[PDB]
Amino acid sequence: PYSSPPTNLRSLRDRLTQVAERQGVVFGRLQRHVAMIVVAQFAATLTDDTGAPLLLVKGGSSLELRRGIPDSRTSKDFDTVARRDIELIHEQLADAGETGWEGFTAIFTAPEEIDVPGMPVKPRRFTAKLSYRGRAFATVPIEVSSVEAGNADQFDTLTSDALGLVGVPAAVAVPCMTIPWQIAQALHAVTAVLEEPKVNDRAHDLVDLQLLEGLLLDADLMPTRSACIAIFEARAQHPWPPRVATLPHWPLIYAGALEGLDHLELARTVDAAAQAVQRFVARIDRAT
Repeated sequence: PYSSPPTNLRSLRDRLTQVAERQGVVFGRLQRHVAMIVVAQFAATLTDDTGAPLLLVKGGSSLELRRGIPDSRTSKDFDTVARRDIELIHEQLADAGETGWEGFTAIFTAPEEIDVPGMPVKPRRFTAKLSYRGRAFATVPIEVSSVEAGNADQFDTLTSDALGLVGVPAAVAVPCMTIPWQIAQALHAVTAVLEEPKVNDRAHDLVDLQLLEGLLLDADLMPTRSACIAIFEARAQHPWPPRVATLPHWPLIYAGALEGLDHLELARTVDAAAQAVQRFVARIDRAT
């Protein structure tokens, strides 16, 4: 370990190089993960007046936090759900980023709407540009969805020690969407029928749903059914329960999403993955 924090960006990167070497990880992916954790720390400072989180992490980023880098799909976006308007969330992130944390600062670009049906308020996408002690470090894509039903009524908190590995002492504890609600969202997304020229490329959700199933406590199955019902009815698109179909290009896209997960007991082919997720859907549907 290191006795002091990195003096400058050059030092931060060298330590990342050493930790990447050590940990058998590609530098760019480790940098990305550390950058995501810095953004998560800013997100975790956004609270309501009772101290409850305004932003909860979901999707690939939460899976990475729950399972660790080796046992999770390589995540791209920092996906979240927000309990306030995007202008407020963005502004508070901007304030936190300017104040900084452990030498890191961030500016946040303009939130842009993503077209998604079934949502009165559509999700927003922007970027955090991070610096370390005044010098550009990395950029992180962020996506923010509006609350649906009870999907932000509770949260789990996941801690990462990744910053410690480069001599930055503070632990980062990150509030995340609970597994029942992440399951509801992923099932809806993976079984959605997309519009016109747009084609569902979401085979990776089949990986995520298997990882979520592995983490789900048997006593949270009834809440999972409730959560699924709530999302499927709120969005009012395809009905519950869905059929887990796979599209012609999904075999290779699915196989791509398995990168770095050999040591896990996952379906190794998209057909097997679809069968596994369909069995999960049936088990959830039985939990009335």
